[PDB]
Amino acid sequence: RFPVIAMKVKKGILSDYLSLNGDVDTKVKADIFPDAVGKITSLRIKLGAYVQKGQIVATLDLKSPVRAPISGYILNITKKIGETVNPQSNIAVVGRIDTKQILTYVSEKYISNIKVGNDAIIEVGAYSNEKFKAKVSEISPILDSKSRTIEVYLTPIGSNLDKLIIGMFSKIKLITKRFKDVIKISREAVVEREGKKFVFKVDLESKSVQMLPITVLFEIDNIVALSGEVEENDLIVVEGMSALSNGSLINLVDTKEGLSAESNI
Repeated sequence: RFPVIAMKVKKGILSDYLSLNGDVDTKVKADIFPDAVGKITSLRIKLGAYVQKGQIVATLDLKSPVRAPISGYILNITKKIGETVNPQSNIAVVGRIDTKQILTYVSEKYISNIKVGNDAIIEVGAYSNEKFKAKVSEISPILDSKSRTIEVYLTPIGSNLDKLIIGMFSKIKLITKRFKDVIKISREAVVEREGKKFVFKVDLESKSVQMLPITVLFEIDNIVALSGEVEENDLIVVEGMSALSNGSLINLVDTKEGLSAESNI
């Protein structure tokens, strides 16, 4: 009797994705330029300060005033008290925190299957408090020829968006396909014999296994989504499978829970 561990298998969702990089940006924002030439006497702003359209944010040389062109928060200050500046010199950036946007550049071969409304995950770190849901908002019409990329825009949704701060780098996982209501199982359950693929199903009464042919629909992160003669709640060997054949007698050392029915991502 060969020792095996079996999974009580569940139907669920396995999802494919495209791995991108992007930046948290905002739709509504503006550069702050002076209205005359001269030197900076005072800066009446710090990062994070809220300012109103018209408000005086700095002072130049008489004293001349630099005003905010829109209402919002100060995102960056690119200028030092003491520096000389002119009407095309960027002193600081103002933007709204309620029009957040993720910008990314997708290579052309991937564009035709991306659609407004597609789901994405936005990641700034490894833990779930550092990940955020998003939807594709806009595909630019522009193809940049040198980079062979098209800009795609995502809008974050859901909770705790305070932690998606403007300016941040993010990894993006854009969902491209969902295989739904499929048996999911650890990949090592699948065994390749004579150019085909099988799993071993345990019969509890006879303490044996039956070798069932399967088709692997998709796999990622060591997880197979499969079709074939396998049903919810079948016991399928996930350790010891290499030593088995059809009808092999076994010893069920243990039974693991089925992989979650919810999406890998």
